[PDB]
Amino acid sequence: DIKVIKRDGRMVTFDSSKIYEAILKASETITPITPLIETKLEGIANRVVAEINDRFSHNIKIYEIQSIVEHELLEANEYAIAQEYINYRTKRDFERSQATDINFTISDLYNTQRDLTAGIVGKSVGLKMLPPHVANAHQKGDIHFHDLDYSPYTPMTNCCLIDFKGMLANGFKIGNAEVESPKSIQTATAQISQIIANVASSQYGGCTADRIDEFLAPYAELNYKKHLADAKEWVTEEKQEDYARAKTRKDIYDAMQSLEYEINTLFTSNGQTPFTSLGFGLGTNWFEREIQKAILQVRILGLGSEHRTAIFPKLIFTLKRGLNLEPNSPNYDIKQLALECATKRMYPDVLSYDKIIELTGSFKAPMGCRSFLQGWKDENGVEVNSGRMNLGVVTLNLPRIALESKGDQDKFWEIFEERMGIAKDALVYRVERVKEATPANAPILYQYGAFGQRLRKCDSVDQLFKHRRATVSLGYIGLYEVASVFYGSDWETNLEAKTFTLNIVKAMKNACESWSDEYDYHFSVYSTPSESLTDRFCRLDTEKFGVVTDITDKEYYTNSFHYDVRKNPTPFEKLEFEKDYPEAGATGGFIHYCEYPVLQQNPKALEAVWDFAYDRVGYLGTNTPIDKCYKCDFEGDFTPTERGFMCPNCGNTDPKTVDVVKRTCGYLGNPQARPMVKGRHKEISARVKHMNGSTIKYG
Amino acid sequence: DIKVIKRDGRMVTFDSSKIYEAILKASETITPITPLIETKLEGIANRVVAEINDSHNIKIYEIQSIVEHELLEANEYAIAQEYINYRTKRDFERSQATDINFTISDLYNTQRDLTAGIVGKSVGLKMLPPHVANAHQKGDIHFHDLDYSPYTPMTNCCLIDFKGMLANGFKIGNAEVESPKSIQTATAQISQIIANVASSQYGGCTADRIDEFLAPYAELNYKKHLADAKEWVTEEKQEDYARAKTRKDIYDAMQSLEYEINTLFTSNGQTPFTSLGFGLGTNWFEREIQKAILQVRILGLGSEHRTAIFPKLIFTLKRGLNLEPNSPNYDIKQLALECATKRMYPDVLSYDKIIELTGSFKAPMGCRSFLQGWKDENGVEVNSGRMNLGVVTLNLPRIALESKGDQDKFWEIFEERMGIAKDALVYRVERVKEATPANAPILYQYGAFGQRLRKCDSVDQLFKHRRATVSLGYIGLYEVASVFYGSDWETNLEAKTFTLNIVKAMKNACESWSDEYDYHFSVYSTPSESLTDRFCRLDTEKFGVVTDITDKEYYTNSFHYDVRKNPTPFEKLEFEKDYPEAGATGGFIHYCEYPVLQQNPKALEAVWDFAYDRVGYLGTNTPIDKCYKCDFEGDFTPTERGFMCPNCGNTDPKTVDVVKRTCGYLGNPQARPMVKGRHKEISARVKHMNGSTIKYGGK
Ligand SMILES: Nc1ncnc2c1ncn2[C@@H]1O[C@H](COP(=O)(O)OP(=O)(O)OP(=O)(O)O)[C@@H](O)[C@H]1O
Ligand SMILES: Nc1ncnc2c1ncn2[C@@H]1O[C@H](COP(=O)(O)OP(=O)(O)OP(=O)(O)O)[C@@H](O)[C@H]1O
Ligand SMILES: Nc1ncnc2c1ncn2[C@@H]1O[C@H](COP(=O)(O)OP(=O)(O)OP(=O)(O)O)[C@@H](O)[C@H]1O
Ligand SMILES: Nc1ncnc2c1ncn2[C@@H]1O[C@H](COP(=O)(O)OP(=O)(O)OP(=O)(O)O)[C@@H](O)[C@H]1O
Ligand SMILES: Cc1cn([C@H]2C[C@H](O)[C@@H](COP(=O)(O)OP(=O)(O)OP(=O)(O)O)O2)c(=O)[nH]c1=O
Ligand SMILES: Cc1cn([C@H]2C[C@H](O)[C@@H](COP(=O)(O)OP(=O)(O)OP(=O)(O)O)O2)c(=O)[nH]c1=O
Ligand SMILES: [Mg+2]
Ligand SMILES: [Mg+2]
Ligand SMILES: [Mg+2]
Ligand SMILES: [Mg+2]
Ligand SMILES: [Zn+2]
Repeated sequence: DIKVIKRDGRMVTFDSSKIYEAILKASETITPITPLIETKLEGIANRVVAEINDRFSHNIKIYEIQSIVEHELLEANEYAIAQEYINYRTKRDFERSQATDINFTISDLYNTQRDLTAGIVGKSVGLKMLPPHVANAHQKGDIHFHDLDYSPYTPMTNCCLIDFKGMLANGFKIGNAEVESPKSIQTATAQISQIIANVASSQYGGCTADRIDEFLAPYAELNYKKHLADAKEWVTEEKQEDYARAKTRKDIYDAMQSLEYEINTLFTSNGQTPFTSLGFGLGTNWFEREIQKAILQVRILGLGSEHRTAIFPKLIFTLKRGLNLEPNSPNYDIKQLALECATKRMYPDVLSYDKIIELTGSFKAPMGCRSFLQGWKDENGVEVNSGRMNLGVVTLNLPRIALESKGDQDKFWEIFEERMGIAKDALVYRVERVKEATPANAPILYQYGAFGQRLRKCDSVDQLFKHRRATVSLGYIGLYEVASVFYGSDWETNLEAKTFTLNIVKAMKNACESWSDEYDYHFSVYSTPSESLTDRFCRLDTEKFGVVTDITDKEYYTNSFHYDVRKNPTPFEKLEFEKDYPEAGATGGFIHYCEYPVLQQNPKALEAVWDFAYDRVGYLGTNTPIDKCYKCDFEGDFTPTERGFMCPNCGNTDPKTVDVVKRTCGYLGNPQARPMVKGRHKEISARVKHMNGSTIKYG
Repeated sequence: DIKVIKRDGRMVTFDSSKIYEAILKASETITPITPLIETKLEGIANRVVAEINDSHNIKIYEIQSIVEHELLEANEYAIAQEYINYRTKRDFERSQATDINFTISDLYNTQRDLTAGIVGKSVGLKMLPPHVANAHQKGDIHFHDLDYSPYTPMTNCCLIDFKGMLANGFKIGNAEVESPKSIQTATAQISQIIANVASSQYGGCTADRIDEFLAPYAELNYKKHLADAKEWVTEEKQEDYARAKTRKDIYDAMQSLEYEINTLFTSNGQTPFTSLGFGLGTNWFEREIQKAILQVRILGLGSEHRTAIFPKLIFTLKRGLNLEPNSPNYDIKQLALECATKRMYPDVLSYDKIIELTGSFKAPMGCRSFLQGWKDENGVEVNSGRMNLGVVTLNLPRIALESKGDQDKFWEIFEERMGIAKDALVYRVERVKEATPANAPILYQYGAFGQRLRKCDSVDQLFKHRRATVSLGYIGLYEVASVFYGSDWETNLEAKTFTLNIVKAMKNACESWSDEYDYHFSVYSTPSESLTDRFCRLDTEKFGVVTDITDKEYYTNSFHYDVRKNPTPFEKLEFEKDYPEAGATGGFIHYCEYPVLQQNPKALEAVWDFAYDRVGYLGTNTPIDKCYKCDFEGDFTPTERGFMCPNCGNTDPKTVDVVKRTCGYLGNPQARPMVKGRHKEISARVKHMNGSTIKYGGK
C-alpha cells in the first residue's frame, strides 16, 4: 500500500529483499560472509522495514531510508559496515557526477579527433539535459540511450529514407545554388551523391535510396534521346539506333562508376563514413535492366588498382516472384549477375517482395542499418513510401531483466513492466525534443523537400511527422541469453522456451501498439544492431553481476534474436526456426545471416538457399569468406587472433596490404583500419561456419 | 641596466614612467583627475622608484608588493585597494578561459564546429608558451585560428602537386586509384582530392596551372573519341566530329567541377577556401579548357544564374601571349574581361612582375599568401608541392598609439614585439614538426606535398632547407602613418619613407630569421578574417576614441590606400607599387573599385594593361548585386548590419543576391553576416571611378 519516491522520481515499488541484498554486499565489501553476520543482517533489515512502516505510512523519500538504515545499523556495534556504506555512497555519487566536459584526453586522423572532442562535450551537455530517471538508468546501463554524442544536445534526427523522386522532379537548393531537373544520367547520379552528402551531414544515421532504377529510368531515357538526336545529326543512315544503344549503355556504366566512387571518398563532420544504402530490383523496361546490370558490374569489378572490395553503399536486391525468381521469368540474367556478385563479395541482401509486403505492411527498402517502416496511405489516400524518417531508437536491456529475476517468471514480468515505463518516458522525451527543431535550422531536410514536402520558414516541423508519418523505434537484444538463463543452454529442441520468447516479444509488440495509439506517433519493436554497444553492455553487466555461465563469459551479447553463433545448424532449419520471431509482431527491423564457405565456384548453393528463403522470411544476408592477403596472394578466410586478424600462410596484418571485411554491424566494415571494441572482436572470432566445405582458396 | 622578469617569462627593461602611468591609472577609476592629486601620485611614484634603487634581477611579485606597501604608507586606502581589486579582476578573467564556457539560422553541423573550436582554443591557450599567450590575449598580436592550432598539428595552405597525383596515382579513403582515362574522371578526381585535403588543414587550398597539367587528359579524351569514331561515322567528317564532341565533353567536365566545389561542407561547415590558376594555354586543348572554365563561370550557378562565391579564379597575363591585340590568345582575354565585369572573378597576375618580385612565377595559395622561388637538390625548379605553416599578425597601430607622437621609442617597442613574434613563429613551427605522416596520409604520404613519405619516417625532411614557409603578418600601415604625420599624408614624402622603413625593417628581420632557422620566414599582409573586429574593439576599449584611428571602428588592411577617399586607379597603383617591391612580398593584392562596367570593359582592359608593368596582383570590385522580387541589378545600400535593394528593401538571402569582396574571397553577407568590424568598412568603401552603380529598376 505504501509507495516510495526515488532519487530520480519514479514511484518505484517497495520490497524487503533488495535492502537485505544491499547490506549483504556492503558487509561482503570488507568482512567475509561470516555466517553470524550473514544471519544477523536479516535482523537489522527487518528492523529497518519495521521502522519505515511504523514511523512513515504513505510516501517515503530515499533520504529518510538512507538515514534510517545507517542509524539502525550503527547500533549493531558494526562500525566496519556503516563506514563502508557511506564510503560506497560517496564514491558512487562522486564518480557519477564527475562526468563533466572537463574530461582529459592528454596515429589517428585529424578531423576524427575534433569530432571526438565535440561528441564528448555534447555527451556531457546532454546528460546534464536529460530527464533524471532515464539518464540515471542509462548511466547504470538499465536502458541504452542511443547516440548521446548528437542527441538530445541538438535536435538531430536518426535516419531518413530520402525521396529522390521529388528532388529530381521538382529541383531543390544545395549550398548556395538551386538546381533544376537533370538533363542526363551522369549529372543525376552526381547530384544524388551530393544530396546524400548534405543529408548525412545534417543527421547521424542512415541514408537509403529506395528503388533507384525506377526513378533513374526517365533520365536514362532522356540521355538516350539526346544521343539519338546526335546520331541522326552525324552517324550514317543505316545504323543510327544501335549507336545510341551502345553509347547509352556505356553512359549508364559511367554514371554508376561515379556513384561507386563519390560516396566512397566522402567523410562528414564525423570522420566515420556515413552509413548509406541502395535498393533496386523492380525493373521492367530495357533501361532499368541496363542500370541494374551496370550497378552489379561496377560492384563486382571492385575499387582501385588493387581490385579491393567495396564497403559502401549497402546493396539490396529485391526479389519478386514472376519478375526475377524463376528461369522462365524475363530477368534471370539479372539474378544470375547479382548471385555471382554475392558469391564474390559480401553483397547484396535480398528483399522478398511478396512476404515483406504481407508482413511489414507494404514494400519499403530497409531504411538504414535495418529499420523497416510501416505502410501509411497519405491524406489524399495514395501510399507514400519515400520521405519517411525515424525519430530515434533506444535499446532496452532484456538479459539484465532476465538475470535479475534469478529463475522466477513472476518477478520477470513486473520488472519488465517497470523498465517499459522508463522506456516510454525516454521515448516521449526524445520525440518531444526532436519536435523542437525549426525548419530553417537545417533547410536541406525540411525547407527543400527532403522528407517529401516543402515547408516555409515560419511553419513548424510537426506537420512533417504527425499522424503516424514518422517512426520512433524501441529496441531489444539478448533473447538467446534470456532463454538460456531461464531454460538451460540447449533450449531450441524444446518448445516451451520458444513459446516463452514468442510471448515476451508479443508483449513488447502489444506495448508498442498501445503507445502508438496513444501518442499518435508510430512505435515499433526494433532489433537494434550491435555496432559497438554490445561491448559496453557486456562490460557493465559483468561489472554488476560478476561472471556467470554462458551469459557473460563470452564477453559479448548475442545480437537481437539470432541463433547462437557457437552452434552450426544448416541454413534451412535456421530460417525455419527464425521465421516466426518477426512474424509475431516484431517487424521493426530484422536481418538473418546464413554462414557459407567459399562458394565462388559453387554459387548454386547460395541460389538454392535464397529461393527456399523466399516464403520463410524476408531479409537475408550472406557471409562468404572473401578476405585476401596481397603480399603472399591468398584469398579465403583469415584466422582471428587476440585483437586483429592475420593471413594463415604468413601473418601480414598491416592494413596497407591486406583487405579483410567482416559483417560487424548490420553494415560490414574493415576490422583493420578501424579497430573496434573487444566485444565485437571476440564475437567475430566465435562465429562458426554454417555449411561444411572448403575455405582456403590459394595459399 | 636593471633587469626585471615579467609575470610570465619576459625580461623586459625597467622604466619609471610606466610605474607613474600605472599609479595614475589606478587613481583615475575613482579619484577624479586634479593637479594636486596627480602631483601627490607623482611624489609617491618618485618615492617608489627611490625605494626600488635602494641584485639587479628583480621579480614582478616583489614589485606588486612594493607598490602595495608604499601606497598604504601614502595614507590613502581607496586607490590602493582598488588597484589590488583590479588585479584580482583581471587575473580571474585571465583564468576564466575554461571549457566550462556555456553557450546555453545556425545550421546543424555548425554548432558542434563552434563548440569544438572553443574547446580547442581553450586547450591551446593553456598549452602554448606563456609570454606570447599573454601578448595574444592582451591584443598585442593576433595568433591565427587558435581553435585548430596548436591543439592539432595543422597547416595553413599549399599548392597540391596535382601533376604528381594524377600521374602516378594515389590512395583515397579505401581505394588506391591510378591515373584517369578521361577529363571527366580527371576533374572528379581533382574535386575528391581537394575535398579530402580540406579536412586536414585549417586554411585555404588551391591549384595552379590547372590547364597545363589537364591538357594530356583532354588529349586522351579526344583520342578515345577519334578511335571510337574510326568505324562509326563517315570517312570525311570523322576528325571534325571528334573535335565538336570533345569540346562539349570538356565543358561538361568543367561544369561538374564548379558544382562539386559549391557542395563542399567539411567539419567547419564553411566552404574551404579554394583558388584555381590558369593562363598558360599554348596548344588547342589548354585554350579550350580555359574557354570552358570562363564560360562556366559567366553562365552562373543554378537556374537563377547566381554567381559562384567559390572557388577563386586567377588569370595570368603574359606579354607576347595574351596582352597585345595581335597576340594568339586575345579572345581568351576578351572572355576573361567579360567574366570580370559580369562577376567579381577572376583576378590577374602579371608574368614578368611576379617573376621579378618573388623569384619564379607561381599562383598564390590561400587568400593572398605567396611564396618565393625554390629549387630542390636536383636543381629542378618546383612550385606545386610547397606549403605554408600559418601566420601571426602584429599590431602597428597599437605601437603608434603607445609612441605618443615619439619616433625614437617607436622602434624600440617595435623590436620588442618583433622578438615576441619570433618566439611565436618558432613555437608554431616546432609544434608542426611534432606531427607524424600517418596523421593525414593523403596530405603527407601520398603526394599532396610533393615527395612521398613512409610511416617510419618523420615530416621534418619535407620542410627543411626552406621548402615550406612560415609567414609573419602586419596590419595598419595607414593607421600608424595617420597617427604620426597627420590624416592627409599621401602627398607628403617623408611619411612614405617612414612606412617603407617599417616594411624594410620587417623584411630584414624576416630575412635574418630565415637565415638562422633554415625555414623561409616572410613578411605578409594579413587577410581581414576577423582581425579588424578584435583589434579595433580592444584598442577602443583601452586607448579610447582617437580621431581617424578608431572612430571609423575599422582598421585599414595592410598597405592599402585610405578607403575613405577616391583617387584615380592609375595613381593608386603608382602609389602602392612601392610597398611589395620594397620587401612586402609574402602576400599582396590591389583592390580597384569600379562602377557597373557592363557594355564597356575598355576601362577594365586599360587598367589591367597599366597594372601589368606596375604591380603583380590586382582585383576588381564592380558591383554585381541583384534582387529578384523587382528584378534589379547593380549595387545595394549598406545599412546598420546588412544590405537591401534601394528600390524595395527585401533583404532575405532566399531572394536577394548581394556579394562584396572581403578578405579576398567574395562571400555573401546575407548567408553569413560578418561581424560589425568589417561591415562598417565595406560600408565605408568609396567607388573609385565616377559612373552609375545601378543597372535596372523594377516597378
Ligand atoms: N526497492 C527499494 N525500495 C526502497 N529502498 C530500497 C529499495 N532497494 C534498495 N533500497 C534502499 O535504497 C538505498 C539507496 O540506494 P542508493 O544509495 O543507490 O539510492 P537510490 O535512490 O537507489 O539512488 P540510485 O537510483 O542512483 O541508485 C539502498 O542502500 C537500500 O537500502
Ligand atoms: N561493495 C558493494 N557492492 C555493492 N553495493 C554495495 C557495496 N557496498 C555497499 N553497497 C551498497 O549497496 C547498494 C547496492 O547498489 P544500488 O544502489 O544499485 O542498489 P538498489 O538501490 O537496491 O538498486 P536500485 O537503484 O536499482 O533500486 C549500493 O548503492 C550501496 O548503498
Ligand atoms: N616596464 C615596467 N617594468 C616594471 N614594472 C612595471 C613596468 N610597467 C609597469 N610595471 C609595474 O608592474 C605592475 C604589475 O602589473 P600587472 O599586475 O599587470 O603584472 P604584470 O607582470 O605586468 O602582468 P601582465 O604581463 O599580465 O600584465 C604594475 O602595477 C606596474 O606598477
Ligand atoms: N582603471 C584602471 N585602468 C587601468 N589600469 C588600472 C586601473 N586600475 C588599476 N590599474 C592598474 O594599472 C595597470 C595597468 O595595466 P598593466 O598592468 O598592463 O600595465 P603595465 O604593466 O604598464 O603594462 P604591460 O603589462 O603591458 O607592461 C593594471 O594592470 C592595474 O595594475
Ligand atoms: C555536374 C552537376 C550538375 N548539377 C546541376 C546543374 C543543373 O541544374 C543540373 C542539370 O544539369 P545537367 O543535367 O548537366 O543539365 P544542363 O542544363 O547543363 O544540360 P546538358 O544536358 O547540356 O548538360 O544539374 C549539380 O547540381 N551538380 C553537379 O555536380
Ligand atoms: C568516377 C571516378 C573515378 N575515379 C578513379 C577510378 C579510376 O582509378 C580512375 C579512372 O577512371 P576511368 O577513366 O573511368 O576508368 P575506367 O577503367 O572505367 O576506364 P574508362 O573510363 O575508359 O571506361 O578514376 C575516382 O577516383 N573518382 C571518381 O569519382
Ligand atoms: Mg540504488
Ligand atoms: Mg570509367
Ligand atoms: Mg602588466
Ligand atoms: Mg550540363
Ligand atoms: Zn599472407
